[PDB]
Amino acid sequence: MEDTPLVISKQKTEVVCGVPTQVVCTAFSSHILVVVTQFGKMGTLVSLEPSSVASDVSKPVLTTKVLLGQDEPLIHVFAKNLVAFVSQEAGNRAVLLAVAVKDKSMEGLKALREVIRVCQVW
Amino acid sequence: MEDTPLVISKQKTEVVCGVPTQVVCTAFSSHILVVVTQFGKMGTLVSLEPSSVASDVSKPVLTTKVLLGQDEPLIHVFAKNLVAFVSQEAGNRAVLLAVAVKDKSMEGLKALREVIRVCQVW
Repeated sequence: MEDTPLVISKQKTEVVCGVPTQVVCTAFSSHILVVVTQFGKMGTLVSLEPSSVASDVSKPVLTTKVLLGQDEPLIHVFAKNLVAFVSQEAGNRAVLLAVAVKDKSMEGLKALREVIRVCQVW
Repeated sequence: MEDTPLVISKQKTEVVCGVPTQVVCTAFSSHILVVVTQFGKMGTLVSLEPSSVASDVSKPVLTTKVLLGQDEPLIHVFAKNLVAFVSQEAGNRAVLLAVAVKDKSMEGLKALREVIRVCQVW
């Protein structure tokens, strides 16, 4: 059992755009799981995965797929802008995002990235 | 607002059939998220929810969908056996299971269920 890897998680609750929001980040070997929940809802699940290999002069293209919940164009844009930096800083691991945020704005998204940053596990 | 949880989560690490296993259970308004991880992997993502044709078996038969990972028959039977009781007890909430178990066994399955019990959030 020597060298079993630890599954690492960190959470914070913060008021974001006036609304109480809990963020949890959990690091697996292939994925970072990012959970952003308002009003106790699990929300929509979005898979974000690199679809090209990184180089010295390029970041991987990220493809998004809604796995559960409301599949709307805005959620793909929102997920990508929310957690692209997580994938890129975590060795180009994929991200599994559970996001329950009713009122999406660039304001809330930038505030949420800061909370994610506080909950870094990569 | 304090830095305190909005949703309840319980976790436990246990050696199961010789393999250190991390279990985390989190309760959402309409879902229970259960993570069962060995060897640092996120594993297969499986949604489980009470069938709509499923009437008066006091436990509905469950509909299972692999959302991420290998979609093959055995992981569906494993998921049902592992967490049917979660859904039944949780107010028939849906279950989203992330499961990475290297060697499935009757012994292992039963022991895993006891760890999930220790993480009861419903």
